[PDB]
Amino acid sequence: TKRDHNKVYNVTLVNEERGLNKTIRVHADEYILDAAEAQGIPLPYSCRAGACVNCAGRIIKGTVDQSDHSFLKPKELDAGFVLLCAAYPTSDCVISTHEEDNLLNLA
Ligand code: FES
Repeated sequence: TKRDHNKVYNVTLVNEERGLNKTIRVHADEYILDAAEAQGIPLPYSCRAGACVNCAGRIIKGTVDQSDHSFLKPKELDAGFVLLCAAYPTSDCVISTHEEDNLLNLA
């Protein structure tokens, strides 16, 4: 899938419990975690391969593409959950971080 590098989105990472609210620039062909790391923002992660839930976030605003290989169900995707290690922005976004436990609780 061709994703264009010079297309750049404003990705606001938010965590109310922790008082996090930081907006970074993320290229269309870059995973959100990898951008946050390049720009000095630590986010939770474990496998970094799309194959766990440790890096889970949840979309508040906008859109993302979750990589096909990611181990998220369509139901979970439809609920707004994202694995940031393996997701590309497709719009200016607001995403709440540290959403592992809420993903695990999704019925
Ligand atoms: S860190 Fe395992 S899915 Fe992202």
